[PDB]
This record gives sequence, C-alpha cells and structure tokens, in this order.
Amino acid sequence: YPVLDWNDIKFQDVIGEGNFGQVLKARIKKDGLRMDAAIKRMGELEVLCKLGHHPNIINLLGACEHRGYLYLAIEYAPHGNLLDFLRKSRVLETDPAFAIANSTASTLSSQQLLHFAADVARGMDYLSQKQFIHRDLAARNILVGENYVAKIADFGLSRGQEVYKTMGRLPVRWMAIESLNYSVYTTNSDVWSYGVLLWEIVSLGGTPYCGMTCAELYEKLPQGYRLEKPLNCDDEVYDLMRQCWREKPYERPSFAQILVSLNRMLEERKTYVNTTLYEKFTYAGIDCSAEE
Ligand SMILES: CNC(=O)c1cc(Oc2ccc(NC(=O)Nc3cc(C(C)(C)C)nn3-c3ccc4ncccc4c3)c(F)c2)ccn1
Repeated sequence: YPVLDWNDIKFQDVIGEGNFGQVLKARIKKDGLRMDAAIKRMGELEVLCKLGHHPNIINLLGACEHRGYLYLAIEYAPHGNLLDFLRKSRVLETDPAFAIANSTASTLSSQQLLHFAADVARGMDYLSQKQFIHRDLAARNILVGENYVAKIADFGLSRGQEVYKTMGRLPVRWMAIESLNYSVYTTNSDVWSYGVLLWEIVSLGGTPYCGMTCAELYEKLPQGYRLEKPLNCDDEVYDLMRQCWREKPYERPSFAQILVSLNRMLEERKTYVNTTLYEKFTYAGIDCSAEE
C-alpha cells in the first residue's frame, strides 16, 4: 500500500455519509504533487491496491491510520457518479432554452455515451480477468473522472455498508435472473447487469422497468420479458443489450467481446444514439420512489 502522511492531507467538505463511515473531499500531497482526493474515514484497501491502477477502475492514492481511524484516499472523480451525470445531461429538463434552440435532448453526444459504455466494459474485462465479481454494477456505481474517463466503483451497499441512501430493493433491477431466483453471482451475471447499465446510458439515466415493481420482474423476466428498445437507440446497440440478457448465462458475451462491439460502433461514421428533439419526444421515466 502507498502510505500517506497525516500532515500531507488538508480536509474539506463531507461528500457522503453512512452508518459505517464518511467520505470527505480533500487535497493531498503525494510524492511531489498536490492533488484532489476523496477520503473514506472508518479489505477495501487490498482490492483497490490490486485493481485501481486500471484507468477504468477507481484508484487508491494512499492510506493512513491516525488515532483510531483508517483513512483511504481515493482518486477524486470531479464529475461525480454517472447516473447523476447522465440525468444532468437531460437538457430539455435542465436547460430547456438551450435544448429547444439546438433541437437537442442531451449535452452528451452519441460518441460520448458509447465511450462511457466502452470504459466500463474495459474495466470489467480487467476486473473479471483478475477473478473479481462485482455483484452491483449499475450507473450509480460508475464515476466520471478526470477527462471524462469512466471509473468503476462500489459504495458498499452490497456489504450493508453504504456511503451516500439507496432503497434496499433497487439493485433487484440490475440482477440477472439466476441471481434473482438462485442467488447465483458470476462474471456472466455481471454481464447482465452491464446490459442494464448500457440501457441506463442510452436512456440518459432512466429507471429500469420504471412503473413496474420488483415482484413483477421475478415473474416476467423468466417468461422472456426484457427492457424495451429506447426510441433513440439503433438496433445494433439494443442487440448488444439483448445479448447481455440472454437467459442462458453461458451464452452472454464476455466483457472483451462487449468492448470489441462498442469499439466497432465507435469507429464507424454512423450515429447510434439519437439525441435529437422532435415533436412528442419524451425521456425514459425516472421513479424517485423506487430509488430513494
Ligand atoms: C464528486 N465526486 C465524488 O464525490 C467522489 C467520491 C468518491 O468516493 C468514493 C468512491 C469509491 C470508493 N470506494 C470504492 O469504490 N470501493 C470499491 C471499489 C471496488 C472495485 C474496484 C472492485 C469496483 N471495490 N470496492 C470496495 C471493496 C470493498 C469494500 N468493503 C466494504 C465497503 C465497500 C467496499 C468497496 C470510496 F471509498 C469513496 C470518489 C471519487 N469522487
């Protein structure tokens, strides 16, 4: 582990709280440089030390025991979590004069949205090769870092130790059928969750299955029910999502193959996510009561 001097840290605001600890924005000095960090004040240390160097996995900058407490200095992601970032892009909601004037539903382009999807895939490929299973992949656990690079994170909810207050049943909407029905978690179930995350990206942060209860998922998913294609989505992108949600876990693509499909889409001249406004346009719904 890299060890940080207590005196090398200037703390600022609290940016997250929980029964188990808090997260503070801070400035640290490391090696020679002064830098931003998010410091978790209270395992997690070992995991971040192994994987964090990957540019699509949130990194450990350093650790520090001071008095009773352990402090983990985590790479600061200035743009916050991807779900909120996606929703803030809904410029017809958040800046209608700009949205209408520019005939646009988002400040994010099709390519930027695909780059986020590719970033998460790249990170998941590496993580799955290192034999980790995420178990709670969703846009709320992705950070948008320096230079808009997406970083995979985990805020502790799955371990009963959340920082920042999620409705307990909310993760059901990202769970593979085999996780729902048999409590099985594998790389293949992480791929299913990934598909739901891709759907989040394309829908600019819609609540998956908005208007449906979790109970309805248990009944309908094994009947072949799946998230509908967003109106703004090319068939190719939706086909990729649908691959992620094949009933048979062993028929889902690997993260490496996901990344190859996305890069092939990124490389073409064609536009895959339509961000244009038109009459009767509507965003995928958000159900705040399913979430909070
Ligand atoms: C505006 N910007 C900000 O507010 C902002 C806030 C910000 O806060 C944090 C973000 C992430 C983490 N930590 C993690 O992501 N942990 C993690 C990752 C993984 C992976 C590598 C397996 C995915 N496993 N575990 C992980 C591993 C073990 C755990 N055991 C118990 C509990 C949780 C655990 C999590 C954190 F502590 C603080 C960072 C940057 N910007």
